[PDB]
Amino acid sequence: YSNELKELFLMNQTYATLFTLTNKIQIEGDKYFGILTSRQYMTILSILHLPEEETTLNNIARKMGTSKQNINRLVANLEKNGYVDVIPSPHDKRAINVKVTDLGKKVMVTCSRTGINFMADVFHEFTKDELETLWSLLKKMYRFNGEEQDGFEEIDKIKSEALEEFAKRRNRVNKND
Amino acid sequence: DYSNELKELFLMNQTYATLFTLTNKIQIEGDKYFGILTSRQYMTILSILHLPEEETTLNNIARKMGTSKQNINRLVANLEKNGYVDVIPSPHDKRAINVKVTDLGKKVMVTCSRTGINFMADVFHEFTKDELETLWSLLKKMYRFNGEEQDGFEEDANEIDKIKSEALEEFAKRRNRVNKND
Ligand code: NA
Repeated sequence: YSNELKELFLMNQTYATLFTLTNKIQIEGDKYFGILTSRQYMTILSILHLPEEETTLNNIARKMGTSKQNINRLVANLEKNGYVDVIPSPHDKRAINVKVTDLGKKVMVTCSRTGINFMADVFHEFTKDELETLWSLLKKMYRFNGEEQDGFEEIDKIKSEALEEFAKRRNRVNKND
Repeated sequence: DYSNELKELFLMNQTYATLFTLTNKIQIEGDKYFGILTSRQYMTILSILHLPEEETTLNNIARKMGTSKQNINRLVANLEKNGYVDVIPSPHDKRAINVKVTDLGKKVMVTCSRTGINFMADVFHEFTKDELETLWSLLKKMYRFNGEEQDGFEEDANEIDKIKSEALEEFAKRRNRVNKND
């Protein structure tokens, strides 16, 4: 059974590493963002990526890979902080729609800029090839049970100083003293 | 002009997005498999069992889990209320604690570990050993982006009785998808 033991060990270690990595990346992302948590940020972004009419708890839950119950708690938190407004859905009386407010959008402009520095730092050791490989393997793991990911104008909004700072942080161009 | 930078940023955004939503799904799915613990509870108890008894401080457990002291304090308080751990003073520092897994905590972990093996088979059934080595390696690389490397569970490597042999047989059959038969 040595082949089986070695496969199991490798699976255990890959799982444990996924879990502790996401813990670390969550904590680190919260420090970068500063004014939102990573979970708040990703929930607002998920809402911005849906059509207003389709911003239901179920659709938001599917986009985030999580349960309706978790999105319900997150959305109530966003509403009490004044980041979203929650109205009844016009298609279904049991469902909701979520609109991002002016405050929400303001905080997202600030967090997106910081987000660009965070991506630069997190992936500075990766080639483009290795990122594509990582992304591909994470998508394969997603569909282990038969159900596939629902992933994520926008280009024109990124200003040239952000991309300049991104290039410098990613490439470690600076000759350190 | 910044087309290359935009491309790289987009790809990093998608990888991060996919990582986040994947671990959300794996957590919910792991909760369903284990049944009598959540995944977080399970991994916290396992982190405690990989540390020496005297070095089961909040800080050391946090470091093993890749999270904060405050998050471990809440997890450990939830485990204590459930009867899975006892919390006692650290003998080496008056401020610090130690955490001991109770007999009820050990029994629940034996049940969850067995289920754990079937979960691993299912989650990774499409992966070759080589893909797993590649994924693991790339996850370790991302971990150390800030200069701090992972403090992992790799000391698991360094007696197969009948019960273990049956668990390993079920593992191989699940992994190789001998059902979808009819
Ligand atoms: Na974004």
